Amino acid sequence: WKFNRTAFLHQRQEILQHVDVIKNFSLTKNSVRIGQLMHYDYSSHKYVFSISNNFRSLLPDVSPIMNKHYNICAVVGNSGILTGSQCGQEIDKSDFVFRCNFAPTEAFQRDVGRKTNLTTFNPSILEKYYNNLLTIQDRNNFFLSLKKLDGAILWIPAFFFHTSATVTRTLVDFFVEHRGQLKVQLAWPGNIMQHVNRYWKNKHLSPKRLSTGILMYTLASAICEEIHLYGFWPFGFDPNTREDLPYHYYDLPAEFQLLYRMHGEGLTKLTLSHCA
Amino acid sequence: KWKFNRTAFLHQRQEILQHVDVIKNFSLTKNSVRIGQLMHYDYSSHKYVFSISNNFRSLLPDVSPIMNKHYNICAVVGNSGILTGSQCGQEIDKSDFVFRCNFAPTEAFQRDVGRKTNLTTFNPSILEKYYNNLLTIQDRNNFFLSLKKLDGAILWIPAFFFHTSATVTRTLVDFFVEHRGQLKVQLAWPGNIMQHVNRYWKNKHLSPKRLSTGILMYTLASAICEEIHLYGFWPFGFDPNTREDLPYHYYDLPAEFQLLYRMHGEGLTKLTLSHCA
Ligand SMILES: *[C@@H]1O[C@H](CO)[C@@H](O[C@@H]2O[C@H](CO)[C@@H](O[C@@H]3O[C@H](CO[C@H]4O[C@H](CO)[C@@H](O)[C@H](O)[C@@H]4O)[C@@H](O)[C@H](O)[C@@H]3O)[C@H](O)[C@H]2NC(C)=O)[C@H](O)[C@H]1NC(C)=O
Ligand SMILES: *[C@@H]1O[C@H](CO[C@@H]2O[C@@H](C)[C@@H](O)[C@@H](O)[C@@H]2O)[C@@H](O[C@@H]2O[C@H](CO)[C@@H](O[C@@H]3O[C@H](CO)[C@@H](O)[C@H](O)[C@@H]3O)[C@H](O)[C@H]2NC(C)=O)[C@H](O)[C@H]1NC(C)=O
Ligand SMILES: *[C@@H]1O[C@H](CO)[C@@H](O[C@@H]2O[C@H](CO)[C@@H](O)[C@H](O)[C@H]2NC(C)=O)[C@H](O)[C@H]1NC(C)=O
Ligand SMILES: *[C@@H]1O[C@H](CO)[C@@H](O[C@@H]2O[C@H](CO)[C@@H](O)[C@H](O)[C@H]2NC(C)=O)[C@H](O)[C@H]1NC(C)=O
Ligand SMILES: *[C@@H]1O[C@H](CO)[C@@H](O[C@@H]2O[C@H](CO)[C@@H](O)[C@H](O)[C@H]2NC(C)=O)[C@H](O)[C@H]1NC(C)=O
Ligand SMILES: *[C@@H]1O[C@H](CO)[C@@H](O[C@@H]2O[C@H](CO)[C@@H](O)[C@H](O)[C@H]2NC(C)=O)[C@H](O)[C@H]1NC(C)=O
Ligand SMILES: *[C@@H]1O[C@H](CO)[C@@H](O[C@@H]2O[C@H](CO)[C@@H](O)[C@H](O)[C@H]2NC(C)=O)[C@H](O)[C@H]1NC(C)=O
Ligand SMILES: *[C@@H]1O[C@H](CO)[C@@H](O)[C@H](O)[C@H]1NC(C)=O
Repeated sequence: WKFNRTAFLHQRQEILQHVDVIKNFSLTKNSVRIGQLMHYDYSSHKYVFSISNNFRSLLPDVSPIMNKHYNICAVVGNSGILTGSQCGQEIDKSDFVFRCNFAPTEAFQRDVGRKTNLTTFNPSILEKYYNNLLTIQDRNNFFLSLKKLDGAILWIPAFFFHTSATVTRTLVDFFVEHRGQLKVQLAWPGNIMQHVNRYWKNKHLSPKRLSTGILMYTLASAICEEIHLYGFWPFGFDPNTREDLPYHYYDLPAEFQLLYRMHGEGLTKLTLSHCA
Repeated sequence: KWKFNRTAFLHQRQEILQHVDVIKNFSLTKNSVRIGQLMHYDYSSHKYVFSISNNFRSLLPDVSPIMNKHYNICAVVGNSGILTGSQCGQEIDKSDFVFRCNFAPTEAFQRDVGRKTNLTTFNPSILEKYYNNLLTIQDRNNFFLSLKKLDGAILWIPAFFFHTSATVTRTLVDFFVEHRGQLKVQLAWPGNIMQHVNRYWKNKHLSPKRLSTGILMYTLASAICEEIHLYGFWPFGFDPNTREDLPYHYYDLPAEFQLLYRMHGEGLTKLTLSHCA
């Protein structure tokens, strides 16, 4: 695989033509009004969410990625293809590492690495893994997870699904209460998937719901000189051994075809094999 | 026929108020909680908590809404189907002060239940069941319109009875902060009070792991009413005079009712189980 820097910078210019990535990355204090009604990107337009004093107080003053430039970025998905890959060292060598859905690293360091600079957080994760922060034990566990992220950006898409509404109110309340006690940088994208989906429409990727991986590649494109993908592999067998794989390392086929095409054209390095 | 025994009632009142500080228990107040304080739920495992936000606290009253209030005749109106066809409306509205349970509707049922409302209770689960969690403009407007019709009534919201109220409390709180100043409704939010209430009534032979909103209502009423009349308390699905079937609720626990019937017997209160004059 050889990196084609000119093709990549060209892809970047095309992306930024269709998506104002720095702006789209997160709402800012002055980009919303108290009382404003947000709609949900992937839900009926009739669903709304009112912006409280408190939600707004949790937004950044300027985009967390304004004037940031990193040389090598790793974007790490959650496929089982990472299990036994020993990609840990190669991933941690990167200048900036994106991860998906609050994925765990402590017990998987050798394969996925421990360095984290941005991680995505669907608010449904409170419900599934932290019991809606209903007990002291859960509130402490959540606090502790967030402390381990140090100064990483936590990218919370609250306005994708209307089913994230009630949990958004629990998160917001938790973050206000613990204001000043965490170095984690919150980022809250608004209604951005129409604009993101337009760029990728012209590259014949269609689907109902664009994946977090393609979305990550899109952000990464604005701030990384060179993107390497790890853990993107939708199928439940290994591509070299053909032995079975766990669906996720810690236990869509249209998207992956596209990334493999891009790997072919030297835009990015998709890694599907053991590292060391 | 029923005769009011005023001396027996005033005796019951003095006994209640000796064991329950009703005026205090009625609602938390701004200065009675701290931002960050963890509330527990009276009828749930002690492990469940709710943190008091800036916003929750801003919605509490500065003093108890029933401090130094005294009414002559109080009606306490439950929701049993026994009210259907009863024409109790006029007798209920004649009262000086009317308590109602669980945001019960009156517009379509005036002749039987009355229209006058001075306090109504509100389990926050009602947002999920009838207002779709305030998720749409239509639901937010419907809720706003219901609250506007209560004018200056107290809305008594027991947020800390069941842990399953937690998420919907956060939706209410947010709704009320957003609409601050636009409603004359007087919010009241009782804290952890059922230990103290249930202990007075333990010695009167009523046990349960959940006390009923009606007994709770009688307890509050006792602190501010000279004479209490109960309407719509009747747990069974048949009429006591005709024996024909009844809807469970007029708008569609047996231990508690036994107790209220005993009290009716002793002239403390008038339980009404029949058509009104
Ligand atoms: C609802 O009304 C209640 C009165 O019916 C309020 O209860 C009072 O609340 C205060 C503040 O929490 C308590 O003050 C404490 O007093 C005890 C004294 O020991 C007592 O132990 C039990 C009480 O259950 C009993 O044996 C005697 O009352 C004893 O005197 C101290 O340990 C504390 O430091 C503190 O000063 C009152 O004791 C308490 N009264 C009763 C009868 O329990 C209650 O706070 C109200 N709740 C709300 C939300 O308004
Ligand atoms: C940004 O990163 C690029 C590319 O870095 C390369 O690939 C990464 C994924 C990692 O594996 C890196 O370890 C690896 O360097 C950097 O460009 C590279 O710079 C180095 C010099 O530091 C170049 O190597 C030299 O080449 C000359 C002539 O061929 C030799 O005489 C030298 O001894 C030495 O080997 C290399 O050509 C160049 N690589 C590419 C693909 O262009 C870049 O330095 C870095 N920038 C910053 C500011 O960090
Ligand atoms: C995401 O960026 C898009 C694209 O730049 C923004 O869409 C523009 O919004 C402006 C308002 O400032 C419109 O007048 C432009 O016509 C839009 N341009 C395009 C190409 O659609 C959008 O505001 C951004 N969304 C967020 C949440 O930041
Ligand atoms: C990207 O994230 C990692 C956190 O995982 C940052 O690396 C840490 O930097 C601190 C502060 O100097 C060190 O004390 C830690 O030992 C580093 N941890 C690891 C795991 O390497 C890194 O600095 C961040 N980089 C950028 C550009 O934000
Ligand atoms: C009203 O109720 C009171 C209290 O229950 C009655 O007064 C008691 O009457 C009994 C006789 O059955 C006496 O032995 C008690 O000493 C009285 N109690 C007190 C505290 O004085 C009263 O009789 C009732 N009135 C009516 C009309 O039934
Ligand atoms: C409290 O209300 C009662 C009930 O209406 C009042 O006493 C009654 O007064 C009416 C008419 O004024 C009479 O027809 C009843 O026969 C009375 N009943 C009894 C048992 O005395 C009482 O005066 C009211 N007190 C107030 C307004 O202070
Ligand atoms: C109890 O509630 C009713 C409202 O349900 C109050 O009665 C209203 O009072 C206003 C202003 O005094 C009148 O203009 C309305 O016509 C009355 N409505 C009804 C239905 O009677 C009553 O004042 C309240 N009682 C209190 C606070 O003691
Ligand atoms: C990528 O670089 C090659 C040289 O490797 C160049 O000729 C080509 O035009 C670039 N872009 C595309 C789209 O192939």
